[PDB]
Amino acid sequence: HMIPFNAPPVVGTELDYMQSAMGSGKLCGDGGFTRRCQQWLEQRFGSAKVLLTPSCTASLEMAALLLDIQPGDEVIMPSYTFVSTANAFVLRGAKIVFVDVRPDTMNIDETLIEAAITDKTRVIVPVHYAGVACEMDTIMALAKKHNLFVVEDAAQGVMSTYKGRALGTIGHIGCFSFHETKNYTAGGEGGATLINDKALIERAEIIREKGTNRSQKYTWRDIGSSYLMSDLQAAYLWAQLEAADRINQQRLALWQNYYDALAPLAKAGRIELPSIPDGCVQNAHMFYIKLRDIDDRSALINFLKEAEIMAVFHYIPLHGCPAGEHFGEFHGEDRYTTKESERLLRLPLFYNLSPVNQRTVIATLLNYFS
Amino acid sequence: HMIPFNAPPVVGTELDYMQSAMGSGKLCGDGGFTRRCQQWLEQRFGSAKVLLTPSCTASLEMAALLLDIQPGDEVIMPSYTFVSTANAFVLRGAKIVFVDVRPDTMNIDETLIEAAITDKTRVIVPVHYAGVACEMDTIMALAKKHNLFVVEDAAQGVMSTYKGRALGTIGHIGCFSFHETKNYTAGGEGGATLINDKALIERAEIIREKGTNRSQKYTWRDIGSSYLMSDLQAAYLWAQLEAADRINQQRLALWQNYYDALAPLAKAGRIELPSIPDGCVQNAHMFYIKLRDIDDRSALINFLKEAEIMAVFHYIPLHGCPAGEHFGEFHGEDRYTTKESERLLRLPLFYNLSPVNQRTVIATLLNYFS
Ligand SMILES: Cc1ncc(COP(=O)(O)O)c(/C=N/[C@@H]2[C@H](O)[C@@H](O)[C@@H](OP(=O)(O)OP(=O)(O)OC[C@H]3O[C@@H](n4cc(C)c(=O)[nH]c4=O)C[C@@H]3O)O[C@@H]2C)c1O
Ligand SMILES: Cc1ncc(COP(=O)(O)O)c(/C=N/[C@@H]2[C@H](O)[C@@H](O)[C@@H](OP(=O)(O)OP(=O)(O)OC[C@H]3O[C@@H](n4cc(C)c(=O)[nH]c4=O)C[C@@H]3O)O[C@@H]2C)c1O
Repeated sequence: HMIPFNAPPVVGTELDYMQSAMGSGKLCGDGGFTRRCQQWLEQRFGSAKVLLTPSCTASLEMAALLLDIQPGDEVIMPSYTFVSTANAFVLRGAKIVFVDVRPDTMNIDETLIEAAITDKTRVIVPVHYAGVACEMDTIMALAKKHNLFVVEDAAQGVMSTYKGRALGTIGHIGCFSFHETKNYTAGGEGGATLINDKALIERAEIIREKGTNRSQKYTWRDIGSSYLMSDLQAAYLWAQLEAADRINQQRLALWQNYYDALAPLAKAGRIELPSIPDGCVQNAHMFYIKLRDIDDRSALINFLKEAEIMAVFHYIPLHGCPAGEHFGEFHGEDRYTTKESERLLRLPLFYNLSPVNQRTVIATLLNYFS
Repeated sequence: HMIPFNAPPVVGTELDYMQSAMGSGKLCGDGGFTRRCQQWLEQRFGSAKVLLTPSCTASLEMAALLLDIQPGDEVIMPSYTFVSTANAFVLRGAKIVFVDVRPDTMNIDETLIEAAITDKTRVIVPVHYAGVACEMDTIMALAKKHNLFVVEDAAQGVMSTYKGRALGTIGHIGCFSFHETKNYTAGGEGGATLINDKALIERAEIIREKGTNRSQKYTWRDIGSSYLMSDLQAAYLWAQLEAADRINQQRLALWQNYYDALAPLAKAGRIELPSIPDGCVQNAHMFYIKLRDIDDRSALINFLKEAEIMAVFHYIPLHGCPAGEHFGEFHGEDRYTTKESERLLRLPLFYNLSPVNQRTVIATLLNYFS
């Protein structure tokens, strides 16, 4: 019926690898395919240790756990992000300090961060929105200056780079998602924790396995959780990593079709297209546009629904939310976060999106704008 | 080469159900197979709300979250259990209070619980060891008298009952595991939270969905996590639930082979076999035997290894573990927990264990004992 906003990536090989996993008699976490995926991720992206988890949320929770977040500790992050980015730390008793976005990338504004730092700050968590890297050199410098840890929420950033560097690998800890909505999926749910700070590796491994030294009599040695994805899901993921470049190249092609078709409307000021800072290489996770305001956006959404095409808005700013006024505080003026969140619209974009269907989406779009 | 202690259940239909899930274009949590599994569990076992999670550990954590565990709260549980039963509550700041097991079932001794209660106590979490029920009528009466929640750790108990009631459906909250070592697996990892106290359902659903509302704009409404298993895993589990009785019956037959073969050695006092209290219906999750002591057990373990047969001990008592001395306290005397844990040996038992290999195992056992 409808052209969907998203469909999980399907390469065609997942079933064979999964079959193989089932044949091996090991399906729980940390099996052969889990290990191969971690190896793949470690070597290709350049991280000392990668650990596959049930979700990026779990990886984020794990980072907070690793960094020993205490009640009262302050964690700086955008208000324009997914709930999990905040919950992971609130779960540890953190106070969330929100910082406004830069409107060009919808990323945390690296220039507004230092002003929000206090003697209580212990972590900053940049979010690489749409797989477009935050201004990390600046952010890493600030963090060295104020003795802060950096946890990358690189959920959307698998295959993206910043100045040649793989996203998720530039901070003490990085986090990936393999949710069905991402560029790569582990059978529908999944994440990875990237432990880039070598000093944290020992404990990371222990808390991943329920606080035991299972990777080694094993016994209760620390807090932890079951931060393992099934090896069945890892087999699925392994199939997709085998096609990492094929998927990425196709998504980028689709992304550029959108850009080429909508560029004239942008040069006329009717809309805005995404910005990709110099030195940042994206992975085409998302193609968003900015309408004039929420009414403009709502009208387009309805026009597209009439055309059996599903387009979608994204984050509701966390700080304005019930839990957000309670668990956090917005530092400075909300100049862009709420406004920009209300004009941002995401277009159908996924690996298996047919050329004919993308043309349909595009023709319908060019129709709305006149 | 070796006859293993365990192999994940393979029914033969899992591939087809998973193909269907992949064919549907929905693989993330809370898709069709997740809903069907929850329906099956709710109706067959009689629980108001069942929610599939990435692990029993996740379910235990969710339970701790639901019950609003605060730092200083005391939670009573056996020391003879898996680390997660404790970690889930320690994560919330609970102090763990350990109570000795009754040796016949290795379950928490229901008569030793009240002596451990203080004004700080808020939860007791009985563990149904080997899928054999704790003395639940007594424990629930006890908990009602003192206004305590009961969280069942029923990880090993899918298909077991207590006086006609499905294990996991009795306490305010129950927890299942669908890990590869269990009787039913969701592709290697998985769990379920059973919300039997209807009053907890509303919040349960919100916590489960990253602290948001799925009346489906949605927004940040509470703390929570990503307590979703992928629908791919749910498809696998659904296949296994379709063969729930066949699997259970096959395990029970294998179990009885062990009991029948080893009974004479037990009547001679050389070993002890498991006890199943009246009113308890087990699910043949495990067949353990008790040797005279740890040296006897090690000798038998090595003898079997020689025979290319893998037999295995189980929990190391949490109260004696590094983390356990720090996060918890053993109330009273350790009369049975440590002693009994050291003579207990678990025998190869899994759905796809061939009769010929079981005969080999039994024969090797009868050989060791003379
Ligand atoms: C930085 C960051 N950190 C962490 C994680 C977590 O990773 P893990 O899951 O692996 O643990 C993520 C991933 N989030 C993705 C999607 O980006 C997210 O949008 C949402 O996707 P959905 O399943 O809901 O479907 P959809 O088509 O993306 O939208 C469907 C409708 O929901 C409306 N909506 C949406 C949002 C977001 C919101 O706030 N408020 C809101 O009303 C818009 C639509 O009409 O959930 C996913 C996991 C992340 O980006
Ligand atoms: C009440 C309860 N609550 C919660 C949960 C968690 O649920 P989820 O996983 O679903 O999230 C569980 C599940 N536990 C099972 C198994 O019961 C458990 O044995 C263990 O199994 P393994 O994967 O490790 O393999 P194995 O063959 O069972 O043993 C392997 C060797 O390790 C040695 N060993 C073992 C233990 C236990 C220990 O402490 N110390 C130790 O040195 C014994 C062997 O030689 O872990 C599983 C998840 C549970 O029972």
